[PDB]
Amino acid sequence: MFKEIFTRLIRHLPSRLVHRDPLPGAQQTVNTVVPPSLSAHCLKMAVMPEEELWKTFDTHPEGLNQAEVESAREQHGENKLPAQQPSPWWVHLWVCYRNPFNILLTILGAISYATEDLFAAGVIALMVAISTLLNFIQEARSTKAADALKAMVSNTATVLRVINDKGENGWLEIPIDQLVPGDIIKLAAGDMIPADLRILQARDLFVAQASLTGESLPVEKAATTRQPEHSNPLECDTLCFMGTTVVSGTAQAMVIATGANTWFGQLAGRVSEQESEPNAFQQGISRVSMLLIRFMLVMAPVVLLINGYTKGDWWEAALFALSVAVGLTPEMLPMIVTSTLARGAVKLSKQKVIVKHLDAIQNFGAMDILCTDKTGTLTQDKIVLENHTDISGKTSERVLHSAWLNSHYQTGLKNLLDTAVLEGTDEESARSLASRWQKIDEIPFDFERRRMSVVVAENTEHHQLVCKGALQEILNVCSQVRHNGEIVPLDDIMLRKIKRVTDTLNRQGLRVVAVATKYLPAREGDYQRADESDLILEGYIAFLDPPKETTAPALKALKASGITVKILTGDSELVAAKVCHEVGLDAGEVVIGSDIETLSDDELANLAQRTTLFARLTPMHKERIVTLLKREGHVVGFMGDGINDAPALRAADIGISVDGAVDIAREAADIILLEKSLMVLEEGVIEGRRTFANMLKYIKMTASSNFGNVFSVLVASAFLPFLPMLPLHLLIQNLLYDVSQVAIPFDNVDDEQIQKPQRWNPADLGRFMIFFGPISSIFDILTFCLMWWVFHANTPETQTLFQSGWFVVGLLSQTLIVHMIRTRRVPFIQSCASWPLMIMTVIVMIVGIALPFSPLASYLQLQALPLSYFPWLVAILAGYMTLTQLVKGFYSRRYGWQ
Amino acid sequence: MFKEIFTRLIRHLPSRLVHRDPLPGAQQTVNTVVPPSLSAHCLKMAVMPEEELWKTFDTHPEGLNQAEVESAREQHGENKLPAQQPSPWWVHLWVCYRNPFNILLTILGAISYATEDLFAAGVIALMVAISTLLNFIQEARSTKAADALKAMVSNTATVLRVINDKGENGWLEIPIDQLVPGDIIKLAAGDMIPADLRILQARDLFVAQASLTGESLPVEKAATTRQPEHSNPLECDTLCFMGTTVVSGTAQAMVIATGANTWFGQLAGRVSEQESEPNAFQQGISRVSMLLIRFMLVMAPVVLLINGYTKGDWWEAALFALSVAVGLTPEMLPMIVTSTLARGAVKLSKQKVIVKHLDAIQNFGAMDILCTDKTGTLTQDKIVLENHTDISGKTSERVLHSAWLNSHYQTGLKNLLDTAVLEGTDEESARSLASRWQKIDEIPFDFERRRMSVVVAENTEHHQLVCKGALQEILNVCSQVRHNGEIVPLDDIMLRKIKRVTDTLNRQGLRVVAVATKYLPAREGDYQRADESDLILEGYIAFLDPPKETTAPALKALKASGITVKILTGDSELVAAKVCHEVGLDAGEVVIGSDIETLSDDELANLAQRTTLFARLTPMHKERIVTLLKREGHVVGFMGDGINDAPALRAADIGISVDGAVDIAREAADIILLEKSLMVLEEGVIEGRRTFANMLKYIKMTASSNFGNVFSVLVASAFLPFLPMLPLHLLIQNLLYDVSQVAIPFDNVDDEQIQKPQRWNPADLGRFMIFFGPISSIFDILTFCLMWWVFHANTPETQTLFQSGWFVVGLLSQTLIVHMIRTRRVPFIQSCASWPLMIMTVIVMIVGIALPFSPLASYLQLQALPLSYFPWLVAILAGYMTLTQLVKGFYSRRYGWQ
Ligand SMILES: Nc1ncnc2c1ncn2[C@@H]1O[C@H](COP(=O)(O)OP(=O)(O)OP(=O)(O)O)[C@@H](O)[C@H]1O
Ligand SMILES: Nc1ncnc2c1ncn2[C@@H]1O[C@H](COP(=O)(O)OP(=O)(O)OP(=O)(O)O)[C@@H](O)[C@H]1O
Ligand SMILES: [Mg+2]
Ligand SMILES: [Mg+2]
Ligand SMILES: [Mg+2]
Ligand SMILES: [Mg+2]
Ligand SMILES: [Mg+2]
Ligand SMILES: [Mg+2]
Ligand SMILES: [Mg+2]
Ligand SMILES: [Mg+2]
Repeated sequence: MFKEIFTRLIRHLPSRLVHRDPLPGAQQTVNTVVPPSLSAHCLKMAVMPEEELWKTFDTHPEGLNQAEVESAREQHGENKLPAQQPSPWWVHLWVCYRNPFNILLTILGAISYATEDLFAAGVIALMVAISTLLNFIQEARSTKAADALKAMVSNTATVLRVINDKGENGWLEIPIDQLVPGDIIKLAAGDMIPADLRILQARDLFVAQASLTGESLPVEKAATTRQPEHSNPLECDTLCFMGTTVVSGTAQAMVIATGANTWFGQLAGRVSEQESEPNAFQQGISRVSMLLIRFMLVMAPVVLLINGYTKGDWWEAALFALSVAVGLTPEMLPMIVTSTLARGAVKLSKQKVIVKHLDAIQNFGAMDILCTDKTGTLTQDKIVLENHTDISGKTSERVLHSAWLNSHYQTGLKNLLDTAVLEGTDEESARSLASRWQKIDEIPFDFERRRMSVVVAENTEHHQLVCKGALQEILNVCSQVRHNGEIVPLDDIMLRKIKRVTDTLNRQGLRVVAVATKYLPAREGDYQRADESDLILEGYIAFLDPPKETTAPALKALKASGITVKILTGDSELVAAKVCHEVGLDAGEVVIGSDIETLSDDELANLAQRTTLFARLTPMHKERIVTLLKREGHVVGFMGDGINDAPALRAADIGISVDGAVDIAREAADIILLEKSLMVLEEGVIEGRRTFANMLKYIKMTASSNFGNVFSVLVASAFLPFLPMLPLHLLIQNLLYDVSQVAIPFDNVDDEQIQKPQRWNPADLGRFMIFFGPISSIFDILTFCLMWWVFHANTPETQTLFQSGWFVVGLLSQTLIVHMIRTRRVPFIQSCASWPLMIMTVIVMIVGIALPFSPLASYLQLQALPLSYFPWLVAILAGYMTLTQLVKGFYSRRYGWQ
Repeated sequence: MFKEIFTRLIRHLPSRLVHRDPLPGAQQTVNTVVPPSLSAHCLKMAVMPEEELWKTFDTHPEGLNQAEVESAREQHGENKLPAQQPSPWWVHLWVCYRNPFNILLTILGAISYATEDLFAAGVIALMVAISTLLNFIQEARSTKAADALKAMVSNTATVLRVINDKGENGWLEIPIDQLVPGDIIKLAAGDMIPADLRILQARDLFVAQASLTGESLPVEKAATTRQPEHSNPLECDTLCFMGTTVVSGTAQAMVIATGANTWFGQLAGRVSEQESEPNAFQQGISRVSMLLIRFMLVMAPVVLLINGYTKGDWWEAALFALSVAVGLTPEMLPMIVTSTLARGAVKLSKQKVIVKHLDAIQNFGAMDILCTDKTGTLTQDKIVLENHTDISGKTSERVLHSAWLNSHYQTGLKNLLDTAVLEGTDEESARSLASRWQKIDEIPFDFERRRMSVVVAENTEHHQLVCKGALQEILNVCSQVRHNGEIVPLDDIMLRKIKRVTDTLNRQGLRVVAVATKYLPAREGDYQRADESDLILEGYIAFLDPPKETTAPALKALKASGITVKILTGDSELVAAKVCHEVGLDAGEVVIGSDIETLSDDELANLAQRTTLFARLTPMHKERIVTLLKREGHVVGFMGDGINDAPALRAADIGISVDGAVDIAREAADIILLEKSLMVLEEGVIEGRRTFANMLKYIKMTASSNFGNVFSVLVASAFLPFLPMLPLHLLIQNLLYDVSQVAIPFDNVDDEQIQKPQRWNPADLGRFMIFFGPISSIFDILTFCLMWWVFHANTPETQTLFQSGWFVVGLLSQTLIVHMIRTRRVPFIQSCASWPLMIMTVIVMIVGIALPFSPLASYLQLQALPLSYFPWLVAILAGYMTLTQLVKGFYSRRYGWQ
């Protein structure tokens, strides 16, 4: 325990490949007051006139040429966090070369084989150099390939710039990282704010400043200040901050700060600390490395003492001990992780399952609860039927026109209703209505009201207040009904008639949306929420969106694989239960969102496991239920692409999203699907499990044989009067084994280890490496005895034959046990291996067997081999390969292979 | 030269692999003289009592043991046409060995090389044997693989038999070719009759005998005859014949005749005559062979005369002539065709595009018009909404039960409406209705009436006549309307109201189905079509089946590839036009099927090219329009799976069907999709186009080089005083080239030759072989000159050096030209080749190079080679390989590569 050196002998993968990005835009709204310097700077930056910003920076409303932009970027920096910047390649090569084991091995080789055998020191240096070069090349290629997927789904911003020749403007799109202070961008509806901005012109813009303050309701933004005093940096009504979204309207602005110099960085303390959080993966890797280093430190010094006490060459004994123990170095773990996860990431990218950071694969194949939504996931989102009826039940042709205006003079996100309404009316009426009315104002949508209104006028006499929304949210405010072509007061029986007729319209999959209007005199101020009072109800619009064809087979496959699907919707409870019944899902009993509001954590944690359907949920309920569903040991995934599902994605253990959605919903995600569906997800889960199934095998088959070799050396070398194998032979054996192992990430996995949500136990290695280690030791000692007695050996004068024989038999045994302990079934007749692995094994086997009979054998302190040794070698190899097949039965009976 | 009959040097592929099965069940009802013996036997069969058929055969109503069935099958035969039986493998080996070219070559080798060297004759025999053995193995393996896909979609039949051999009945399903005479089978609705039957018990069975008589109406089938006199073999009312389906009811019969001893065999004359029909493929395969044989007889005798006049060994000259000319043999075509089509068929089988006979691939990648049907191809075929309303527009709750009774007492094919109605009622009401009523009779469905009726009684006092069908086909009969709870007479305005309300229900995608009942007193006879008079209308049912999600991308992909899609529906003309608009397909103007009935052939031919939609079509219109769309030369495909689209699938140039359909629809089809969709078809069309490209390449890149070698020999053998290459070397060259070419049907085809509905022209082989042939003769004569002058040769005592050099350079030039005349782009940087082809090329190259420097070289009359010809070999090879790249430009600009 403790041993601060043990934390320095373990290298770490970069924090961009294994850790979730710490900056979603908001993260945690800490109570850090921060020095008043930044607040004063922001307040100063929010008061200068338009002309001052012209000269403070080099901004020009015609674009920035390709020369000034580079100079300004180099002067200031880049729009990236400090932790997201890759390291230089030469530093990467250097850090992979100063490993303590490698440096000690080189120093000890220089000490021992110098005064008489300088060539041995040279070849030792060559071997360590080639090993570290192989590791560096593999890791560098994998980490370069893994960063191409991160930039393929990056957010974009619309800058003006210059594109073609000169002053051509262009309004081209660039990634948010290629941003420079003093640059002008344009904001539209549903768009993340890249960095701190300064609005120049406005068109009734609204932003959701809830990620920083918690006001929930959107806050209006304008170019020239309208409030008398700001007194705060977050309410200046003139700037913008990253992490927020644009809810309504369009505007233009110019950036004033980028990188870590903005808000949410040093102001929120995101860079300061907040990094001492290992996310499971970083704990398992550390535990595995600690186990390996503990076993190495246990094994090495006993062998050192034995070889230093039997003979008198202490330096040689220490070097031999280090050479034997080098096979269990923790330095191999980064290669094992990166070179295997990168290939899985590329294969997933081939199936439109783009993965942002490599760690997501571990949680993507180990989950057992999927929390999705209704629209898009189950339904087509394209409606094929709609009836713009009236209050009595007749086609009106007035409700449709009163709903066209509300869906043509609004700048919010378009729905599945607005497109249908725009495509429903004929061209002539649309043109006439467009020519007859002019937009005046707009009240944007916000939750807890569920209602959107727009104010339109025809002439300079009066104004209209057309309105839509859910049926209950207009029926709760309206006061009159236009019945039989005349305005009549709304009494109580008419309220009990609509709630029956429209409830009958439900239970069939039809959604109901009401429409209300109001005549209002000529005003000059700005409207607000409270203006929507005492309107006249006109009618409703009932429409149907059918279920997607590829829904039932996806659910059957997900149930077969062990994943349980739960629906967290925010629609009505009568609908979303018929939809769940048309696709075969067992809705059972539903739970509304009002009951959850008065339940304790213990009650909810046990209620939420037998529901399968929650209706009428606010986002807070979603975020609470997602958190509570992870109670016992489960892994919970949330799939959603709305504008308000920012905390839910981070709260769950995975953040599955969809490409082509709101920017904030993609900035907080982990896996970005390229096509919203459920069959793609199902086919990607299988590959996610399969890729991670190779890593465990690649670790186990490498650790077990090395431990067996170390144990054999410890047991046998005591009686032997000389070193069984010279260290150079061990080094070249390890190098050849590492070369042969490269083809493992391209293996075949049986269809029995993946049809279950798999859980990773790092302590299984310490048992699998003890049960499968001495099996090689028995045959190694048998080969020692056979070469000693049959072939007239154990002569201090002549010993190269013994070392050559053990080298050959050891390489054969090490390389040929891979094909037998990779499966639970009988090999080569039920579960074979992939062709590249066989090809690499054969090539390495030929190279190893042909090395002693080569001109270079004498240079490497090795000699030839008699032709009578081959049958005994084959017999020993076949016996060792056969024995493990019979032994394998007892291991799984104890705790389980996987 | 003609002499088509004299040309018996053309072996033919079996008729079961390239020709459509001549027995679709009815074929053509030609007026052939009926054999009196067969008619007498048929009339005699259907008069015996129940007990006589017990002893006429060995049938027992408990099954047939696994011994009696085998003996009876061996005594009578098998339920298969004589043309669909495989040949013994030893006969296959023999027919591949008696090839006239091979026999003449062997005889001439025996004549020439026997009095001075028997070893030469021995090795000649060995070479020809190994060649014919390779061809036999390839063809046999491919034709064995190809017949596994033909029995995977074979029609089944429910026989009783014994499963445990101790007595358990079983009712197991077997293919219709394992049927033994004297066996009992059970018939259900929608089941083609396997063979001639004998009905034992009946449950109001109906069979559509419209494939042998043309009545077009179902004919009732009984168990004990009720008609007084038969007087005809096709109206006995007790027997069944193959080719006819079961429309309604269930029954149990016993087979009497199987195989070619049935009706439709010697009666319809299917086996006798009507065999001389080449289906395009059999014409191109003949013309290509004719061209090859014409060139061979043009080239051989001139070379024979030259080598017999220059030298004096006439036998050697003739043997050399045949050895040079053996490359252009027509015997290699069957291997080229089968071994390349079988792999494509297997790959299609891997994508659920199962192909019945191998010729369908040629017409599956060359079609430019696709004719399909609305339901199932565009809609999901399951309804998500339905309204069992009343005449005035209210939920009647009475029209539903009057529909449940009809949908619960029918025996015909189930529809999308019946499943919903059976699922659209609560369990209690269903149980009450089932326990209250009883079934009496049933009038089946038939076209030209478009309705179904069932007679149901509750107490023995009266009955009911609940009827279903189209709105116009029921409103044309009914006389009263149950309105406001009282039966009111129907008048004219009530007819102009329904046809407006229900036409407003259309234009939205809703289908309308009416319901009518009638109160009828107690009867004892059988009802007919005319009893449906003066019914009381109750209401209609409007439902909606939504479009399938994967429809628009499929249509976009099909339009990209050039496959124009046309709709031939049999539904209303108001619906099926909104459905086409929802999926994005253009409709324009709609053509009703009544207008087509009064149009000539030319007007219909020039009209059906710009319609894209046909509404309200009877099957005769479907067949006529399908026939008349092949006017210009286009290829027309029909997709359909109904009970009446039997002649349409055969009239079209390709019978695309769907697995799981009616048996008659599958028995008259070429491709059986395993999943109804428009994306599986699209992904299979590309593979179909791609396999034919590989076939064309494999044909083209073989004959041109051989013609080049023949021309080179003809040019250069005059002045040369001895044979440039001994015949054994040429034979081994051809053998090694064939071994290298084995891997061609695994190649990569560029995505430029398959983006158009390609079509085949056999005359292009007589041009590509003349343009690219002599391009190898210049380098061949240059190599001759270089070896003669630079290497001090053409001494009539030492000549093996010349033969060795030319053999090596010729093998190199033949094998290395493949990789550049296989694409139009620049090779190895824009379009590479598949790895197996490269591996085979490398292996063959190594074997060819190492052969002269081998101990066996002296046995084959071939010596070593000095280490100075290698640079000249490499230089000339590179020059020849790089000249054709520049030459390739002028070829495509003349008539086109493909
Ligand atoms: N632009 C909008 N933003 C938010 N809510 C909207 C908007 N337009 C309509 N609504 C209504 O507000 C409620 C919020 O539904 P929302 O789209 O957030 O649901 P969800 O959680 O994504 O799931 P699903 O829509 O599949 O049931 C619904 O009643 C919806 O009809
Ligand atoms: N069992 C039935 N057999 C045949 N036609 C039926 C049957 N039941 C109802 N019909 C009606 O008879 C007509 C024949 O339609 P059919 O199923 O043959 O069309 P189709 O050519 O396959 O094309 P579509 O996709 O429009 O259905 C339709 O009006 C259909 O509603
Ligand atoms: Mg406003
Ligand atoms: Mg949503
Ligand atoms: Mg965006
Ligand atoms: Mg070992
Ligand atoms: Mg009847
Ligand atoms: Mg049909
Ligand atoms: Mg069948
Ligand atoms: Mg040649």
